[PDB]
Amino acid sequence: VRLPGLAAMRQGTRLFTPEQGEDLREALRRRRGSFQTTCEVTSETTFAAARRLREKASALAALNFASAKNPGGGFQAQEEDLCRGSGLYFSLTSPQAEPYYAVNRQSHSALYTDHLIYSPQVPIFRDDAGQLLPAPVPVNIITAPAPNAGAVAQSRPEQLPQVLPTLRERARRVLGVAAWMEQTHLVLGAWGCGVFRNDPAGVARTFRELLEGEAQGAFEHVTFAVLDNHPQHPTLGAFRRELESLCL
Ligand SMILES: Nc1ncnc2c1ncn2[C@@H]1O[C@H](COP(=O)(O)OP(=O)(O)OC[C@H]2O[C@H](O)[C@H](O)[C@@H]2O)[C@@H](O)[C@H]1O
Repeated sequence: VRLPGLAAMRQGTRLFTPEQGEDLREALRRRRGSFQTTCEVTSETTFAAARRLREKASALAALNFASAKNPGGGFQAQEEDLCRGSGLYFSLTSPQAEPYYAVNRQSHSALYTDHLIYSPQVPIFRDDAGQLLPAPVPVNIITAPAPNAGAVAQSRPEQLPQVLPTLRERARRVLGVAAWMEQTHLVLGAWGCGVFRNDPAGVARTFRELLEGEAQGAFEHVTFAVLDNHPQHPTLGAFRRELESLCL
């Protein structure tokens, strides 16, 4: 059996190549200035925030903190959760999307490449607790690996100064894909700040410079769903301070 919605999701999954980084920056240009973007930082899981925003949102995308070598990352982690409660993994393994993992496997570097996976209308089937929803809710998803900072530190430390130059260059492509497919509502988060070991305050600043810069106004509403189980909330806190300008 195939679960409803999946067939059309796999058909519509498209790949964005490194050479299309130019056309993705033009897409930001055409969307810049469209809304008076309002912004918020919540302690939600990516899918919880998505469902919350679903009703009011015209076009709703979520960012998957993906692995660069395995669909679902080989399985705590956000991509592992997206795959338990939705249709993601059937879209990430679609034949058309395989160059993303193929090239990244040859890559030789823990910075990875600038392939992205857009998956339209990914049904969320289950809530955080693992219970089925009375009906599935669709959410478009953008898949991009943040550079593995921890793998870099162990293998090519001469590459550490390019970690942030990659995170920026790549977060601009994510927002590029999102403007490209004319999304109104984004759920972002602490991309690369767990298993991949980048600093949260660094990632959060990156996004900020983008949303007051090349992507200022490209989106109606951007939610940072940072799930942070620790009592003193380090990852979450960094996103609140570094984004307190934009949520006011
Ligand atoms: N369901 C969730 N929803 C929202 N935020 C979450 C969630 N889970 C964790 N966070 C927060 O997001 C932060 C980072 O989540 P991480 O999963 O490490 O993504 P990465 O980009 O660092 O690593 C990607 C690789 O790790 C995976 O294995 C992939 O398969 C790849 O192999 C966490 O600290 C949480 O605060």
